Amino acid sequence: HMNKDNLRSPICCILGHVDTGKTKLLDKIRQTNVQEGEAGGITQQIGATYFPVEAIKQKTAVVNKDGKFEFKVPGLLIIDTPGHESFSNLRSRGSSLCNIAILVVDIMHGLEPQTIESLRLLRERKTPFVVALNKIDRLYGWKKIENNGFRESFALQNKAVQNEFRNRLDQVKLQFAEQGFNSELFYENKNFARYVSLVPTSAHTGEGIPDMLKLIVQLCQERMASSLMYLSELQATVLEVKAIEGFGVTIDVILSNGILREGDRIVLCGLEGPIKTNIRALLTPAPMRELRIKGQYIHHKEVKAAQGVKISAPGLEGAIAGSRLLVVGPDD
Ligand SMILES: Nc1nc2c(ncn2[C@@H]2O[C@H](COP(=O)(O)OP(=O)(O)OP(O)(O)=S)[C@@H](O)[C@H]2O)c(=O)[nH]1
Ligand SMILES: [Cl-]
Ligand SMILES: [Cl-]
Ligand SMILES: [K+]
Ligand SMILES: [Mg+2]
Repeated sequence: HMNKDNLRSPICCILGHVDTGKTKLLDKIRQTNVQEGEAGGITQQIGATYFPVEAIKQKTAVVNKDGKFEFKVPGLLIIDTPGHESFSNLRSRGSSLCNIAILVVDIMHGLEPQTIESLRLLRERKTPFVVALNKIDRLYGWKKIENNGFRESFALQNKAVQNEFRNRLDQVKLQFAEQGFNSELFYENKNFARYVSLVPTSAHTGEGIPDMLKLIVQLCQERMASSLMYLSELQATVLEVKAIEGFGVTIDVILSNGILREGDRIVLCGLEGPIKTNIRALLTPAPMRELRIKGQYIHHKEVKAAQGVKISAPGLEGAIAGSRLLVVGPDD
């Protein structure tokens, strides 16, 4: 139950209007270049990256120099989603999977239609979230300290930069208020339960990202339901069905809760009806790497939620994306 083994890694979504820098932020954290790789210059699928709590500590050290801050989660599974208006469905699915979220707003553009759509998803599903005010490097005469906490860098800026920041921030708060949300700059926020925290960030310079990370950890630990900190009954969802060399037809699955084990008899839904099979191989990508991206896999005898995993099993042809996955126990 509330044991410290059986701890669960929560799920965080990233949602936002097109080209606001979701994938870019993820690339900056991962130290990867998925964004350049994307065909057509757009994100068209749900992406999963697992972040061990160690990496989060290391990346939040600058805003946690004293070391006061307490990390209770073992890790965090982070879900990239499409921003283009066409993919409402995938945003809906991703949102359906997450426990908490990051809503990315381009500080230069403010709230845009898919920002509003995402806001409806978050509000309707009562998902705790913070807002990343991205692309602060686009403030006129912004001067950069790489991977710095926002407040430290902001203190260094000239008064013109600070003025323009406060203008754009004020406009964004007005916009959120028009959408029925009270929002606050994160260190100015006194009602964490009811007011949305705003984190200024740059995906290019990495500034404000430590603040964002420590804030999503905070979301997990103080706004998310406490039971979700621990593993309960198994829940898993199929993201994708693809043919992989030497593994045949495989499925990309989000393990939301519970534990998946090699040899588990599983059932999922195909076009015609149910598919019953056995997990032959339980795979994850390397930590800090996309499940979608092709790389050599790490084989597991078991995997604990929440994680993005690739399952190799016979007879997965016809599996449907978005279908839940169940484990069948030996006795009837
Ligand atoms: N100057 C600046 N440019 C950025 C920043 N973040 C992203 N960009 C740029 O904006 C463009 C969009 O980045 P991208 O990561 O594809 O956004 P996205 O939100 O994932 O886009 P999509 O999934 O809705 S198609 C890229 O060209 C990227 O270089 C930032 O913090 N500063
Ligand atoms: Cl919230
Ligand atoms: Cl990657
Ligand atoms: K893009
Ligand atoms: Mg993207």
